[PDB]
Amino acid sequence: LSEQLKHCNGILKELLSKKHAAYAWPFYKPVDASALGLHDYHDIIKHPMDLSTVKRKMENRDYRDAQEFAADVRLMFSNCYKYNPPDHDVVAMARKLQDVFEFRYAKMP
Ligand SMILES: CC(=O)Nc1cccc(-c2ccc3c(c2)[C@H](NC(=O)OC(C)C)C[C@H](C)N3C(C)=O)c1
Repeated sequence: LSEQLKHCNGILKELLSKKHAAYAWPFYKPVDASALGLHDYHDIIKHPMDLSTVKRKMENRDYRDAQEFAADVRLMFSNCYKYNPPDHDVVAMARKLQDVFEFRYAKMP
């Protein structure tokens, strides 16, 4: 639906908003494997995702439907939980940001 995609665009705006920045910030941009010294990141995560890539896709009208947008947002969180140890700080942040997402996605018309 154009209405579902519009609902998604709203969710995206909310994910990027400054009020979530204390836990959204690790997800704003792509994981820089070099800069973080993570030599195995790209071996383990075959399909990186981040919110700036989601934003670009949205702006370019690449999502044909809401399901595609959700897939990308969940992919971002799934990569986080797959790559990192379960007691990593970034995992708790992921879960907090995912809750912001999933609540709003469940209310899509
Ligand atoms: C916008 C901006 O400059 N952004 C930025 C800056 C520095 C690091 C990261 C950044 C990016 C991604 C991630 C991490 C950091 C995590 N390491 C870490 O200190 O995280 C918490 C303890 C905070 C590692 C992990 C690979 N990760 C994710 C999301 O799976 C992002």
